[PDB]
Amino acid sequence: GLYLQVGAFANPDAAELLKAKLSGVTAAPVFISSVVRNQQILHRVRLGPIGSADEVSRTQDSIRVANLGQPTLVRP
Repeated sequence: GLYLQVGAFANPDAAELLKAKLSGVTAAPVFISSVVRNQQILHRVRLGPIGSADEVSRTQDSIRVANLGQPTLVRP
């Protein structure tokens, strides 16, 4: 499956907020993957697995319509 990342935040409330908003625009699973980067925690907001490239493109479109960020492909 294919995955998108929509934002990455130092503040977990901001990541959780984006996750909640994304649930209103896609049916794909939305999740936070938190990692240590540059001596801090980075909370990455991701969605997937998406079953096709065409669904990825339409999901990117929906995220932009909702003004929720710049969705980019990622490989966990």
